[PDB]
Amino acid sequence: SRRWFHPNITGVEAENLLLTRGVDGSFLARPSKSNPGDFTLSVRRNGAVTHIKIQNTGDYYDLYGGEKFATLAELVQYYMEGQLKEKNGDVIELKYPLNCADPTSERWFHGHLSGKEAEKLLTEKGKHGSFLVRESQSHPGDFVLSVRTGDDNDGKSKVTHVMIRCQELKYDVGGGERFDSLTDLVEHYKKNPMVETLGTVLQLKQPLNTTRINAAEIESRVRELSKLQGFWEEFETLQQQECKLLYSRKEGQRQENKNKNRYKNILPFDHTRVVLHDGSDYINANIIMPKKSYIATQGCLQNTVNDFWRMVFQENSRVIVMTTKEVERGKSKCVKYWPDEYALKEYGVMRVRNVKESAAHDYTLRELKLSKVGQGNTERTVWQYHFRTWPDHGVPSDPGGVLDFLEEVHHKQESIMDAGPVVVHCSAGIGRTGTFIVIDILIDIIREKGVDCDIDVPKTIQMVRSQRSGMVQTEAQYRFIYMAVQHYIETLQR
Ligand SMILES: CC1(N)CCN(c2nc3[nH]nc(-c4cccc(Cl)c4)c3c(=O)[nH]2)CC1
Repeated sequence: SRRWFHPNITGVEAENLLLTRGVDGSFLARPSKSNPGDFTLSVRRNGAVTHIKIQNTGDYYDLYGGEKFATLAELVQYYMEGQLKEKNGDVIELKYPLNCADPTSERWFHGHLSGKEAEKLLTEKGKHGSFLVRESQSHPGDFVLSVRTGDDNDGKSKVTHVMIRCQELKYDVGGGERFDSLTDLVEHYKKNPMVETLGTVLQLKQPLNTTRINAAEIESRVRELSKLQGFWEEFETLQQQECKLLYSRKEGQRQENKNKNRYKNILPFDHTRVVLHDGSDYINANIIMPKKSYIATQGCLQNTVNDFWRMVFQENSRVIVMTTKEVERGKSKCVKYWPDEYALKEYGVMRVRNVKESAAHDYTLRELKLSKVGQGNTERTVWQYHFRTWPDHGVPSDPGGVLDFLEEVHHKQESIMDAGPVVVHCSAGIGRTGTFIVIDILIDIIREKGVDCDIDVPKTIQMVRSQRSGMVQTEAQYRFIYMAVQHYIETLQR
């Protein structure tokens, strides 16, 4: 599962791997190291290696010659389970994933860690089933499998250390099968746990949590992740978990809804999709939640504007968040679904009325009045916040611009009690849309609790990714999330 992604590798090493231990059809995904949002799909074909470029400017994974996908896993699953081909007839086959042996992108692997900290973190934050793998203390090359077992200083639990000999580029626990990587060793003993001779089972339930910190400790944790980087290693470890999020998207793949998606492969999950009553029922949108919830949808197509306002009306949405311009990178991202100032336009049975626009520095607020065409139908105020400062590529260099944009959107949601979920959307609705939702979630936690409780950015992103595919796209957006939370704390401290 996502073993085909080699995080620490250059192009010269990928050509040697596919030509040495790979056959025709063998493929791997490698990240362009110092080029942001540039990935390469290296496939062996006709004895040579073909490198297909994948660009991610912060909105989607753009595969040259293919389509646009939410994650690399959905990119791989789509061609191993459509088809990819060059501009000149010849087809490219994705057949055999060339597995990676680098464990630095795994949650349980720490490395250069001692039994002092291993037993310490497993005794404080630990829980029955928690485990970790660290570089060996006395045998340079080996590793130690520390497992906590039992209950929830009563002599209840314990920490059993399991030596993992590393010999001949294979990993063994000192008896039996010898695996090609530490991941293969942990995955084998996750299914079939070890049993000590006296009847205790070394079950590897969940990895040890090390990404949760106090919301006042945010300035230090960023300083540790800033340079040796920890930001990159903590993000790639999050990326290695997206293969667990390949859930069914059948409703988005139906022939009745092929044209209702701006990108035919970036589709909503079935278990969280937004269904539309009255009238079809489809719209590329998902329901996000941690109370206050969200709706994350794509940029409206010209044949989905009527469905967009049926969603806002039926779900009783009073706040809309637009995080992209009308046209960016020379291509259309979101059609104009809102009337101009001091005007009214009718979208199907709905009616939107622009009362007054307020042009701020970083965004534009529009006071809209939504109502269905009917006799006793009264309007209700829907506020559209249009963030215009966000650059075409990457993230803004100042979190304060996005910080002021969120707390103002937040206060508009409190002004209405019967309000529903906030509608956040960009181009595909996964990149900036995901970054805005996660930051607001982590901040809504902070403003309610203060600065004396816990926050977990990696767990929050994975929790949101399980509701819509590929939320928070690039590592720049991941780092910007920490900066926005760090910046919100800084204003509360003063
Ligand atoms: C030293 C080191 N090799 C291991 C720890 N480490 C890390 N990086 C992560 N990124 N994302 C997550 C995550 C994903 C889903 C749920 C949860 Cl609770 C966390 C995560 C995580 O657990 N550890 C940094 C690198």
